[PDB]
Amino acid sequence: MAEPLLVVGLGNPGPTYAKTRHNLGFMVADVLAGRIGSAFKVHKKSGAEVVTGRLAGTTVVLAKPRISMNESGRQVGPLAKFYSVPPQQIVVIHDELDIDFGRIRLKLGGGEGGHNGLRSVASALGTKNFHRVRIGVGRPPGRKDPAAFVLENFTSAERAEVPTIVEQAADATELLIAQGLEPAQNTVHAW
Repeated sequence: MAEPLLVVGLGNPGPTYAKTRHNLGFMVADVLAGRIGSAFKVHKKSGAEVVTGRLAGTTVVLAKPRISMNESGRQVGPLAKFYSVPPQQIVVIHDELDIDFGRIRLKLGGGEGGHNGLRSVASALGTKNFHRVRIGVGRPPGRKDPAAFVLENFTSAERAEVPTIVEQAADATELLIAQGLEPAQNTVHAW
C-alpha cells in the first residue's frame, strides 16, 4: 500500500575507491542516509546495501550496490523488482564527465555518457527511462582517458569543494523527489 522511490548511489566497494570521482554517488547516498537517520544494512535477497525511511515527505528506499560498477545492475534490477518500483520512480546519482565540476543537472532518460555503472543499471532494467542526478566532475586533463580519470582521487583544489557539492546534490535529490523534475531542474540549472 505504499509504492516507493528507489534512490541509488553509484560507486565501487572498498577503501580503495572511497575517495574517487566515480564514488560521488556513494558520498551523496551516505549523506541522504544520515538525513534519514539510520545506517545501511545489507538487503539479503539482492545483496545491495539498503536504507528505508521517509525523505522529502515520501517513502524512500536508499541503496548502494555492494557489487562493482560493471555489475551494479545485478543488484539494482532485483532490488527494483523486490519493491515493484517502476523505472520512472528510480533515481540514480552519479559523477558526470560532460558537465563542469560542481555543476549539478537533473535528467530523465537519455544517454548514459561514459558511465559504466549507468550502462549496467539500464541494461538490467531494460530501459534508460529513469531519473539521474548528474554531478559534474568535468572533462579530462588533455590525453588521460575518461575511465582512468574517474578512478583517480580529486585534486586537493577539488577536495575542498567536494563536501559542499555533495550536500547540494543531496538537496537537489530531495528537491526532485518533493517537487518533481521540471520544477527541480529549473531551480538547479543556469548558463
